Amino acid sequence: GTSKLKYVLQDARFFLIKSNNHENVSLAKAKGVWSTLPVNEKKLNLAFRSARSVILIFSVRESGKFQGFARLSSESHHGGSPIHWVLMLGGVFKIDWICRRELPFTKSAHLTNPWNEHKPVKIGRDGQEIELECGTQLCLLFPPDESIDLYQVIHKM
Repeated sequence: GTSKLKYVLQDARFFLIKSNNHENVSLAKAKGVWSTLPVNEKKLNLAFRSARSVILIFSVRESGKFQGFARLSSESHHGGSPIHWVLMLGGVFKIDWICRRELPFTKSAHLTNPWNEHKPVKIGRDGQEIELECGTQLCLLFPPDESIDLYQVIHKM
């Protein structure tokens, strides 16, 4: 079903995450964590206090796809175990994955982002915010990830 998904996405905020390599997105998927440059870190922290859900939509550059999307479960924090990213970085955000499946850019060509000059939503710097309705429709385009139970995610909202 898509109903619990739509519930999680209600009045969420959305941010485009651009990764230069698959290694980091695979690490994020396995450990449920993300880290970013401080300009994006501050923006994500602000949004985390501002909305019921803050959704990160990941795309590896030159891959022609999105690799999934996740919901912030924490503000950034420092001092934990060091993640061996393939690389100045900010704190670590804890994330809950909502969909770990891919979506090719060819399937999102009809979605434009008003907060990036209405360019196709695939286009944007790392950290680009995606407007509410564009971001919702983008997440609904991903194939269902039947391995995730959103009941757990809903309780954190």
